[PDB]
Amino acid sequence: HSVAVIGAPFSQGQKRKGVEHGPAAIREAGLMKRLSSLGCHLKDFGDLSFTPVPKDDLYNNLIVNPRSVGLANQELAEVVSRAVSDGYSCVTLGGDHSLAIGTISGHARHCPDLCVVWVDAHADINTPLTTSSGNLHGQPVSFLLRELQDKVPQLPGFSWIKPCISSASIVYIGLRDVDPPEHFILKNYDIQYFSMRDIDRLGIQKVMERTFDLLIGKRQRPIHLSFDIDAFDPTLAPATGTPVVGGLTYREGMYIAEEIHNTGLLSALDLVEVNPQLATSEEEAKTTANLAVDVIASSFGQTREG
Amino acid sequence: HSVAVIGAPFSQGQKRKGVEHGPAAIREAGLMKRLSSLGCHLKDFGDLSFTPVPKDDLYNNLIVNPRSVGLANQELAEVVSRAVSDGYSCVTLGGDHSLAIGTISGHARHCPDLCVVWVDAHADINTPLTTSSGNLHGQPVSFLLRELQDKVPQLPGFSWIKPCISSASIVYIGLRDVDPPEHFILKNYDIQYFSMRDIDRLGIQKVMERTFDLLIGKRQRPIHLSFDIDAFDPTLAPATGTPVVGGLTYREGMYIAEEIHNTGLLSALDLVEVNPQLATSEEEAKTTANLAVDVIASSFGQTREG
Amino acid sequence: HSVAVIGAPFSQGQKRKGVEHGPAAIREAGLMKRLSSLGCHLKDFGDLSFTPVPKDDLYNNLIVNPRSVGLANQELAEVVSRAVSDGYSCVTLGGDHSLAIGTISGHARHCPDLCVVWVDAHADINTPLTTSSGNLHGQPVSFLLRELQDKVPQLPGFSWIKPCISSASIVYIGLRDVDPPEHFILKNYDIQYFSMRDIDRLGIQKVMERTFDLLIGKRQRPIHLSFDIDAFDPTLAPATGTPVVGGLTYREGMYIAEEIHNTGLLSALDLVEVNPQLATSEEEAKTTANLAVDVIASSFGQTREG
Ligand SMILES: N[C@@](CCCC[B-](O)(O)O)(C(=O)O)C1CCN(Cc2ccc(Cl)cc2)CC1
Ligand SMILES: N[C@@](CCCC[B-](O)(O)O)(C(=O)O)C1CCN(Cc2ccc(Cl)cc2)CC1
Ligand SMILES: N[C@@](CCCC[B-](O)(O)O)(C(=O)O)C1CCN(Cc2ccc(Cl)cc2)CC1
Ligand SMILES: [Mn+2]
Ligand SMILES: [Mn+2]
Ligand SMILES: [Mn+2]
Ligand SMILES: [Mn+2]
Ligand SMILES: [Mn+2]
Ligand SMILES: [Mn+2]
Repeated sequence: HSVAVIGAPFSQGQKRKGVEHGPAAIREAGLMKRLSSLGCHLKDFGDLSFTPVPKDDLYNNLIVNPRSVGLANQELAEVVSRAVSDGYSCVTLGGDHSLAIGTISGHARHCPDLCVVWVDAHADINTPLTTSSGNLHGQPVSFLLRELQDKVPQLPGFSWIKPCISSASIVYIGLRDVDPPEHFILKNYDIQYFSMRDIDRLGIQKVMERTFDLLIGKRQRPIHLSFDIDAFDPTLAPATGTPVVGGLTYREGMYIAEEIHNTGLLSALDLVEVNPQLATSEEEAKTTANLAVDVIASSFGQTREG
Repeated sequence: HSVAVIGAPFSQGQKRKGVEHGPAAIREAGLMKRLSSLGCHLKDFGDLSFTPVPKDDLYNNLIVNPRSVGLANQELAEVVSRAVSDGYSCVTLGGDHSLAIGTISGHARHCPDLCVVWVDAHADINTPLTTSSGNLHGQPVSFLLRELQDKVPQLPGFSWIKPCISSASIVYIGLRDVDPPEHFILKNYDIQYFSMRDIDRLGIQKVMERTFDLLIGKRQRPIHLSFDIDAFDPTLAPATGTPVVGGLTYREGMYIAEEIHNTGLLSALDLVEVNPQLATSEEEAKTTANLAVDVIASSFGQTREG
Repeated sequence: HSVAVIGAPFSQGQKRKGVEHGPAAIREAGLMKRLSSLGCHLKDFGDLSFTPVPKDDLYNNLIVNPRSVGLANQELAEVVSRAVSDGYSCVTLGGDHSLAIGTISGHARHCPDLCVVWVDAHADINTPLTTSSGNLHGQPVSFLLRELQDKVPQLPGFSWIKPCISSASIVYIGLRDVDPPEHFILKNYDIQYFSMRDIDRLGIQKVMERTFDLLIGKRQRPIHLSFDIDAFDPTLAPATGTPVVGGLTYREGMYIAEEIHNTGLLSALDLVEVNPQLATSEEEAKTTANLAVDVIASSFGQTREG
């Protein structure tokens, strides 16, 4: 079992400085040793340097850094595509969540039947026509879903993207801050999700059962886990750009990762939105990065029973 | 759609200074905008000024401020009754919990078949003969329950109260600090409650299901939600006079409020016992008031899924 | 009902200074009054003074303080035996968890069909041949289980010990930090446990039901509750030597204790590993000691409903 680790220091998917230091903070929290201890054979690609784009003006007076986010994701997809083809399970460290455009596109290139577990306080499914922020980290799913493309206009730097996934192939877990147009999109296309409310009702065990039943109940498929650290309650993960009260507990996050591992199907994992500069202290920064390592390690087989 | 907001800066139901600043703190946390955004048509009655009573001596060498609490509740009942009769759902901001004597009486003046969901760490059902503190905020239910009246002596200032609400018409949620005579009363009159222990066992979904079955399982009834902020764990709501460890989680509180909304029957809501002066910091004060706004907003339709 | 309180300041079962002050901190947090209030007739044995052993060198260049731990446990066992035979339910305040060798041996001396509920983040079942720390507080179960005895070598000071528990007679609750050799031992001897993961899945109510089914499902047996404070999440019990994130909530801890009380079979209780010196503040120390008093009180009948 080989694991590739890729640092993707994206910040241009949003407006708050510092999320580009996420990958280093996660490494400093001891990621590599933890993965080695589980018996992972590791390839560290280091932190990628993405090619900047000159004069990357607003798109339609609203969407920020479209060409930069586009090109960085194109380059990221290439590295992800290569690593999977060489047989690595791919861990990408963020960086803001717009990089899921790149990792999922790269992952899907040769594994078009992949499925997605998107763990997040947010749906990240605004389109360029519904976003109220202009921040691409709140739009990545819209570029990836096949059924939505008639409603997603073409952004500069995005033409290389071929929507690779059906709306029945993504399940959300932990949603509690959803824009009305996203709610419309989720219902209109029958996209399955388990909000914090669904977790309160069902418990995390049944949520995972039903998640896997929806996605792999009929056939084995490579799993893409896109994990936004803000899925966790801000008391546990404060160092992040859009914290929302009432998130996953520590145990719930571990349980999710444990079940991901137990399928035997994890093929790629994003760990995004850790922003050490948004912590009010270095303990808060470190606790967030430490939590990130716990998720990744649990996702690759670390247990709570030895 | 119409919602009335009434500030009741009640402190004489207890002895700790500052709870009378509860309504202002909740307003400053943005209550009105939150209600407006949900589509509530709003009438703000402002903060009431209650008529003082001269020489309001202890009753029986124990019960404090009886006439002041009695008259203030009489005046509050008049305002609530008027607002409910004009078609408003009535939100009352406290202030200590003795004001539920006024809001429930006033509410019942219009809607006599109302039922009550009492969310609280405490039962608040001591009588003047059982109270060990003399504080009327730990007695209000005793003046309201029809089955108890012959064990409830007549206090000065209380003669206007005609308690018409049956013991089968109130359900408690969150109880963990119950005085022995209150335990006796709950058992002797077969009053239903879900303690923190019951929540631990059943989970909050089943608790709400069973609550509504008991209250509205046979017929539709207007619901009075009397929500003591101290139902929440002290970590989440520190700014309150009688905090008790082991309370509701944030998610549990939201879920209760959501189920209240989903009945379509909410006719009045109390949000009581926020005391900004008991916070160790402005942050603890603001988090408590923000939490109060979350409960109220969720009770009137705010969701965690957009 | 009669309860004996025994202070056991031991701290030679591990390497961190200050756990020997655990009993005084628990007493100072109001233990005796809380117990009196429940109707417990109390005998206070005070804090025992254990006979020191000179030149108590490492065993096999690894195991620390063996004769000291051996002798202190012999002396503790005598006191527990005497108290149980004289009709007391026995509360032993620690002190590190190696003293369970003594309390369980003393208890089993005249109640040989006793069963054990071990509430702990850890399995405490390393042997002198598997421990990586040499600390006896992480080995006590190995000296107590009949089935393990041919693989547990003879330590100086330990010859008085006669293993008094079959592997089907102990159930663990709360495990999240288990050494691989301990995991091997647990599976190899089919010792039943409920990890934090099991609690996440089943809920604490089902965990307790199944716990009692296994232990007392066919016959009534005296119950020995060995409660390591570190079973609780570190946010609730920070003053302890080996904290592990993702522990029991406050409510879960109370629920365990309530269910122990509800069997009517509790015969002895250990409350171990409170180390007030490990708190970063006096507040952190007191909250840990207060939590310890809450467990003990709930185990002898304190309720959350009056
Ligand atoms: N839905 C979001 C949040 C996206 C977060 C992206 B992620 O990747 O961390 O899930 C988007 O930008 O599209 C926002 C949309 C609406 N805004 C509301 C808001 C914006 C600014 C302020 Cl000051 C207060 C409130 C915040 C959430
Ligand atoms: N049951 C109470 C508390 C009710 C709180 C009212 B509410 O509205 O906040 O639910 C009452 O005054 O009737 C009290 C009755 C008993 N006392 C016990 C006590 C009093 C003082 C102290 Cl310092 C320590 C303990 C505290 C609770
Ligand atoms: N299993 C333990 C801990 C048992 C704790 C006993 B108790 O009573 O508090 O449950 C043992 O000493 O046997 C240890 C075994 C392994 N070590 C790992 C470790 C040791 C030292 C350091 Cl600095 C970092 C990690 C710590 C736990
Ligand atoms: Mn997010
Ligand atoms: Mn996201
Ligand atoms: Mn209360
Ligand atoms: Mn109250
Ligand atoms: Mn232990
Ligand atoms: Mn332990």
